[PDB]
Amino acid sequence: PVTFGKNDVEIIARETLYRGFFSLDLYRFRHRLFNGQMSHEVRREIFERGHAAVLLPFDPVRDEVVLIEQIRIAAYDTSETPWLLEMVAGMIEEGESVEDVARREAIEEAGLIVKRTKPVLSFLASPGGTSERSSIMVGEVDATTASGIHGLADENEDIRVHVVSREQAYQWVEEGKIDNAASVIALQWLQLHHQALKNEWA
Amino acid sequence: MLKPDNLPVTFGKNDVEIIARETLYRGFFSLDLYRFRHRLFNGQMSHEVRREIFERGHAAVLLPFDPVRDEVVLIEQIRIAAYDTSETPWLLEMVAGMIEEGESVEDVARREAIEEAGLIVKRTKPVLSFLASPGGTSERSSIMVGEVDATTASLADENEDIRVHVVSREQAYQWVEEGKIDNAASVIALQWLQLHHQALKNEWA
Ligand SMILES: Nc1ncnc2c1ncn2[C@@H]1O[C@H](COP(=O)(O)OP(=O)(O)OC[C@H]2O[C@@H](O)[C@H](O)[C@@H]2O)[C@@H](O)[C@H]1O
Ligand SMILES: Nc1ncnc2c1ncn2[C@@H]1O[C@H](COP(=O)(O)OP(=O)(O)OC[C@H]2O[C@@H](O)[C@H](O)[C@@H]2O)[C@@H](O)[C@H]1O
Repeated sequence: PVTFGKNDVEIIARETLYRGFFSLDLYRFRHRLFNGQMSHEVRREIFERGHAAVLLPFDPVRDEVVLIEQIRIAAYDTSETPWLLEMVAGMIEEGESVEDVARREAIEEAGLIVKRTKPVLSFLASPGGTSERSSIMVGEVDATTASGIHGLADENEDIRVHVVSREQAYQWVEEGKIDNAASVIALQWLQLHHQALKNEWA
Repeated sequence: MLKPDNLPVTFGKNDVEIIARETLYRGFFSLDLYRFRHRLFNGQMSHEVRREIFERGHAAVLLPFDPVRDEVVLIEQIRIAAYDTSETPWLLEMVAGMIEEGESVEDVARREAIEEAGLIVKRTKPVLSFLASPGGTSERSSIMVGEVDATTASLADENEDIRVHVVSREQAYQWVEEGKIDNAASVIALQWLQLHHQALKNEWA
């Protein structure tokens, strides 16, 4: 498939245009064109924010999924409401493993203790403007135990847990009611492998 | 008065107030800071919360599908941001382009099919619109399936920056499973296609 590699690109320099909580960097490079020749110098504004771990809580016995509801204002301008239905997720820090961030966030966000876990897919959200990569895991859970609303809330992570059938959640994806990349991808994956996973677990 | 719209979540836009958006950095792509308050599930109202959001516009995505030959037309192109976490910055993607003012998702998809892959799309069909990573970017991408004759492979206009690859639907999907195609729009598009190919082929028969 892909011909070219890292030796076919010369990164001239990287510069931080802005550095706050996240970073906005500028990549200046030259690369091979699809005719051999090397291009001129190209500039790219790249959003640097680290990488994420995602966990799809799936109850094989009940054939259910556990969703996380929390506000995401970046969704404001193009959605009817900023509050989205999502998967458990968290940023991967200094040498943490994807599985551990996923399992830890399952406790913090949904109050669930994941049992067996399995790798699904790893994707780049939008490779044209950000370096962010998200790695999905499917974790065996007991929907029956998820937490409820926090009396005293975490204001930068106020979550409401939703438990729904596997089919329901998938239909919402097709209907557009669930439309964040991690959820759409994980839920489509589940829809293509649910019987094999149900047979493997329990 | 008319009844309120239905929501699959607890709160709507009337439950959140945006104090302001200040520009942290300005370029054709910008990084802004949203300052806002919102109702909490416990029934109270939050203190000001601040978020850095990547403003980069929105994209139109086209999945080139030949239902008769059961093939898919991919596009190879360099994505430098994929560099630090990928074996090669050259990815296999879907036809895609930025949506401009007064342009529909379909018009962009159709225009992009021609200049990126030299394809002329016939019937189109909405697939899905998704938020790439809503916690830090506002970017929204709308996908469509474009009926195409895979034999119309092409050189295109941007053949020096983009190379087309015509493959079977099954090979495309197998590459998604193996991690050989891992960019969001392509993964979502191809999984949707693996779930609907028969109905779509019957429809476009
Ligand atoms: N970070 C950037 N900085 C400067 N120029 C850019 C950038 N991103 C794209 N461009 C330039 O513009 C051309 C394409 O611009 P767009 O219209 O934005 O289309 P595309 O780059 O393919 O973005 C669409 C697809 O990639 C994902 O990032 C996004 O989620 C969408 O699925 C490219 O050839 C490239 O040279
Ligand atoms: N835009 C932002 N600006 C400033 N602080 C932020 C922002 N986003 C998150 N934070 C801070 O970091 C914490 C979030 O940590 P994580 O749990 O790691 O982030 P998360 O919200 O889960 O975002 C990762 C998930 O959302 C998508 O953007 C991404 O694809 C991934 O699936 C929050 O408590 C908040 O204080």
